[PDB]
Amino acid sequence: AEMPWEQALAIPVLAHLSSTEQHKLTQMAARFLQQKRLVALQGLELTPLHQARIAMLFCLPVLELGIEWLDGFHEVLIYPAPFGLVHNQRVVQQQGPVVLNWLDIQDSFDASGFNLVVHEVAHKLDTRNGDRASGVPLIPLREVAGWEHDLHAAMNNIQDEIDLVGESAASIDAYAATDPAECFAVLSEYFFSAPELFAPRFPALWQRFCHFYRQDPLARRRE
Ligand SMILES: [Cl-]
Ligand SMILES: [Cl-]
Ligand SMILES: [Zn+2]
Repeated sequence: AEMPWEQALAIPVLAHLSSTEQHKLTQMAARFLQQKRLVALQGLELTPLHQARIAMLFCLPVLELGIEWLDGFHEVLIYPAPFGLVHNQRVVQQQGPVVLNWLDIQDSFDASGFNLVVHEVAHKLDTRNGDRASGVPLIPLREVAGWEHDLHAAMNNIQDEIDLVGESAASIDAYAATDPAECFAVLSEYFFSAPELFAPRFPALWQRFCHFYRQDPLARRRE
């Protein structure tokens, strides 16, 4: 009968939401499931708990933006397992389904920095204008120059760290230095899953993300 929403919420990435935020996320996730299909492929079977959690992850980055920011897709295709040279090629080609895999979704529940759902949502936010993926989501025109400035500076800063300490030890996943679209998506993963690594390191860009997402995940870890 009922979806197991309360249980669904009990995962690390969602653990610091206020009770208000948890109830609002639950309503949006319920609406998500009304409006979009989660299509499990190749024999994968997703339980109501899994379905509920996946919906809530999709809704997290748009909690204060609204479900209409996810209008760029009708379906989500979920493979059991993973199959990013072709990934980024695909990214910069848009109404297509979001494509995920279950192994990476399960990792997306923890508070590690990695979140494939948030990553893919970020790409949809970047292209919501109908524009090609540029690492810049829908923001006022006067801010674009400054956004791109701060984004590209962060990308070079990530490359500098990779050159100094190596890929394995780098503070932000090295994939962020790939290109601006990937930088936005990877830093969006940190914004929600590991804000403590983002905010101190890129204060100007952090402020821009807070204002764009209308959320402050670091402050939320305070009460
Ligand atoms: Cl269940
Ligand atoms: Cl968090
Ligand atoms: Zn990507």
